[PDB]
Amino acid sequence: MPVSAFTVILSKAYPAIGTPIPFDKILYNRQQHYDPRTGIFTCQIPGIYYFSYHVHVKGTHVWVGLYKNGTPVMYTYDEYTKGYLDQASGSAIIDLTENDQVWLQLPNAESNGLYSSEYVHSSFSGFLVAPM
Amino acid sequence: MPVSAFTVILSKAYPAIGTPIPFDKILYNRQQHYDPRTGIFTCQIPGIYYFSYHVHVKGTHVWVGLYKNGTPVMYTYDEYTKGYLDQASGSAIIDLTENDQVWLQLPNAESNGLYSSEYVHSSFSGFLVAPM
Amino acid sequence: MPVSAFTVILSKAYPAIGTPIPFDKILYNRQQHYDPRTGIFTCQIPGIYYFSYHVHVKGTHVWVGLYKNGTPVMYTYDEYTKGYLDQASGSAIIDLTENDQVWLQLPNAESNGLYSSEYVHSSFSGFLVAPM
Ligand SMILES: [Ca+2]
Ligand SMILES: [Ca+2]
Ligand SMILES: [Ca+2]
Ligand SMILES: [Ca+2]
Ligand code: NA
Repeated sequence: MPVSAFTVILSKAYPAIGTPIPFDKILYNRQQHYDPRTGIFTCQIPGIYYFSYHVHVKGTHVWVGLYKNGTPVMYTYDEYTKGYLDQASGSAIIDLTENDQVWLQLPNAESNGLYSSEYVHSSFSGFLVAPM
Repeated sequence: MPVSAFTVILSKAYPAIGTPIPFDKILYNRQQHYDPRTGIFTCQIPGIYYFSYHVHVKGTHVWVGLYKNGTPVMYTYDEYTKGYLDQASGSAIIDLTENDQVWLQLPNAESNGLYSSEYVHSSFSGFLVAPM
Repeated sequence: MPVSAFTVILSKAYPAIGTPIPFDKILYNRQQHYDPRTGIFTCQIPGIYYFSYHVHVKGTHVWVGLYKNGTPVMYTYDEYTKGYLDQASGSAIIDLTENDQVWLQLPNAESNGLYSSEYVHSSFSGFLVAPM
């Protein structure tokens, strides 16, 4: 019965570093547990969730982390070969309680080549696997 | 109780563009909601589904889209560095109703380097997350 | 009611080939269905499971397979462009019965550039989609 899911896309490239990436294009976010203006997902239903993210790389390297309450729980890295775009993904099962927050963020200003556009979709998704 | 899931693999490289990619190798498709001869997934049970795809890149760039009823809902892109294969993935939560169709397709003839073989598996998967 | 999920990370790079990759860093493994010392996941609850893996490539090419009871069911490949790291992912729906085993393994010694570290996470995840 309990349901929570979302898939958001970034319409513009090179988000600011050291802060939640504000994916603004909504593909699905019916329960509104993800906030487009903050780029943060807030848990309302306790349980284990599955998160997945896909980023495109261009201009420079990309180092991105999946954060939980301000702490990085997973890092994904990919290097840019001059003149060629690349794509990198990551995913993880995370146990969440009410008010817990999850988001994506670029920790370092040097590896910030996160690319996205109307035709190249870097995205972020998540959904409740089992209520607990 | 309601169940719907599938994982299919492409046995040959470079599928035709502008049409559903016919993944022919079945890993799982018990409910038969995915059609190997059309490469189209048809919803029989309303609800939110999670789709995931993984493609290998070789020969030229790859631009692939996840389509819903003839309209692209997500694009994944990756460029081919001469002499080196690459791998790109994408995924999304999609709300579906009975008779809705979902598939993967290469929109452009110029970015059609979708590679696959008996030992390098480009795949397509999907499963019901929550009945509605 | 039935629940089974896990997400593990490899703390060191270049695991031994021809044997299960022993992901040692636990992100989630409450049901303990995955064994860190063997790198093998053993099914205790029959049903269809979804597995996902993400590897980073460095030094040489990477050819990795998702195995079920000693047989490869899916292969992912990615080539290393000298001086540039790459990232490759794969996923699949697998029907499992009690005592069935699933794991990741590098079949060939020539394509063993599987990289991982404290800041670059190659991971392996899986969870029960539907009990059967
Ligand atoms: Ca590339
Ligand atoms: Ca590559
Ligand atoms: Ca790269
Ligand atoms: Ca590359
Ligand atoms: Na990649």
